[PDB]
Amino acid sequence: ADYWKSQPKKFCDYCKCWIADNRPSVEFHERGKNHKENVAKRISEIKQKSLDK
RNA sequence: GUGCUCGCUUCGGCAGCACAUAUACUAAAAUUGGAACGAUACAGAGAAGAUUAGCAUGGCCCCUGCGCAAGGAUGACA
Repeated sequence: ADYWKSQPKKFCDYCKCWIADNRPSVEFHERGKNHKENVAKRISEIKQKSLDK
């Protein structure tokens, strides 16, 4: 009925997802098992690609 | 198994004869695995432009100053 305003949204490139820009959602996404798995896979991929390079 | 052979043979039996002709995912049981968008937990504006303030540039019209080029009209006795 008046000026709509959207909450900020943060892209997670480790998890290839979207979450909310606020303390609780970002903090909960940090402690997710999927987030840790994606971070570990990203680190492993970085090291493997550097070795192949 | 039933019934029959003028069979051996006795009613205790035997040999042969006619009919019977090929079912089943076959299964009662064996085990260890991988598992929600269902709940709770979090977030939740779950549909808007992703803006407005100056100055300078660019266009048009005058005015003023300097330079370049080409010129017009005029003025001056002893």
